[PDB]
Amino acid sequence: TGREILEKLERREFTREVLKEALSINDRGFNEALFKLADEIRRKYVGDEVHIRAIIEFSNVCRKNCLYCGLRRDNKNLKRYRMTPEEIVERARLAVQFGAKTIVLQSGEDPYXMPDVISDIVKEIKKMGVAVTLSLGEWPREYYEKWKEAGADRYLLRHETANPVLHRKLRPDTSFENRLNCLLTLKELGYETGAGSMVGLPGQTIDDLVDDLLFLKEHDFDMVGIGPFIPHPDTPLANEKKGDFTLTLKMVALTRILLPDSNIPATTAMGTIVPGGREITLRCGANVIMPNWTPSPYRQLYQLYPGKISVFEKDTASIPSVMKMIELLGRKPGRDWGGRKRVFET
Ligand SMILES: C[C@H](CCC(=O)NCCC[N+](C)(C)CCCS(=O)(=O)[O-])[C@H]1CC[C@H]2[C@@H]3[C@H](O)C[C@@H]4C[C@H](O)CC[C@]4(C)[C@H]3C[C@H](O)[C@]12C
Ligand SMILES: C[C@H](CCC(=O)NCCC[N+](C)(C)CCCS(=O)(=O)[O-])[C@H]1CC[C@H]2[C@@H]3[C@H](O)C[C@@H]4C[C@H](O)CC[C@]4(C)[C@H]3C[C@H](O)[C@]12C
Ligand SMILES: C[S@@+](CC[C@H](N)C(=O)[O-])C[C@H]1O[C@@H](n2cnc3c(N)ncnc32)[C@H](O)[C@@H]1O
Ligand SMILES: C[C@@]1(C(=O)O)N[C@H](C(=O)O)C[Se]1
Ligand code: SF4
Ligand SMILES: [Cl-]
Repeated sequence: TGREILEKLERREFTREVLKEALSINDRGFNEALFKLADEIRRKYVGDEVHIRAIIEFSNVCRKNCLYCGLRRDNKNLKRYRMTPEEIVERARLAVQFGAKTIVLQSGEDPYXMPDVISDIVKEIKKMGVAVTLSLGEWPREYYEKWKEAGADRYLLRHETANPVLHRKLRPDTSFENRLNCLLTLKELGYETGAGSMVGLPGQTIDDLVDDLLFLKEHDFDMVGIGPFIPHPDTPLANEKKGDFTLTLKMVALTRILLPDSNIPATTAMGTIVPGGREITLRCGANVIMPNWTPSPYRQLYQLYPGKISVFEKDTASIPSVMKMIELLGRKPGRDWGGRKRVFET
């Protein structure tokens, strides 16, 4: 019964069978109660502040060929771009002027920058007195070490799927073992480390989603980014089904229940598949939002998936828009860098 599963989640009996049953029950009453539980856990543990991370997608060049991603190297039907270091630093400064207290630098796996141009950019942004998060993919230990010495605070490296077989099929340049090794290296180097997965990948099962949740709980990640798979027409997965919004929202809710003190974004992908999806997600366990701060004319070229929101407006609209969102949700903007604030428990 749904009531017994909720009771077990409330008492922290996080077994495989409790998680499977939570993800398998489709009853509206149960789902609503689950979302209420996650919302309440979020409020009790991380409060009403919603942390704003301004994202600059500074290059859409990529050396990898992931089957799901519109930036894959085999996609010839995409104009490739690279922002200059000066452009990236000055765009970061504009975000800080607008009130961002974290800058996220995200790109394809673009060799050009690596490692020294990134280090130089990071040092300049750090002078502005904000947190810096990198989301650049898989690189050698030495690059991660350089970037930590340069001052980077956090690294986002979604694990994508914790099924090694599926991982290798979808990401044929690499492996789950490599992805995990990168995540473990990032943790050892002292980064606040983010992981997370897509929901609704072709071939992915409910038991695979359970394994994503257990993986996340095992490693105690500081941040967890979850969204639906969204098929991209210039990829091998073009004709596959999009991930289900409700199922993905349940994964976000369970992540908060499992990791009550973690930082969990309401991802752009959630707002792409359903109008108002980020707002829903902020009320079902999430406590972070990542407004797009990539300048025109580049923003519209960072086409990981189609239909991405925030492209038709002026490039400075997103930070004000999320501040309005936070207010209409009855929430508060973050007052500090929004680093993880651990609550040690039993
Ligand atoms: C806004 C809509 C519809 C509410 C509604 O329209 N209900 C009838 C009127 C009720 N009023 C009290 C305003 C008047 C009553 C007198 S009246 O004479 O109208 O009947 C309600 C219906 C179900 C609600 C969600 C679920 O909980 C799950 C979840 C829990 C989290 O924690 C917060 C997020 C989330 C997604 C919820 C958000 C929101 O809250 C929802 C969509
Ligand atoms: C960038 C320009 C020119 C002046 C400038 O370069 N200003 C640097 C401010 C740096 N900080 C954000 C760190 C100040 C924090 C002050 S605070 O007292 O909020 O802690 C300034 C002038 C007016 C400022 C907007 C308005 O105000 C309204 C609103 C308030 C929100 O809040 C943040 C968003 C928004 C849209 C503001 C953004 C930005 O800022 C604006 C455009
Ligand atoms: C575009 S990559 C950029 C950073 C770095 N290259 C990496 O892969 O970690 C950022 C994330 O986009 C997500 N993503 C890629 N293609 C997607 C798609 N078709 N649907 C939804 N999310 C997608 C993946 O989960 C990936 O971790
Ligand atoms: C920034 C990011 C995240 O969760 O950290 N969200 C992105 C999105 O949903 O478009 C894909 Se990676
Ligand atoms: S998911 Fe990251 S590594 Fe894979 S193709 Fe897209 S940008 Fe490149
Ligand atoms: Cl961050």
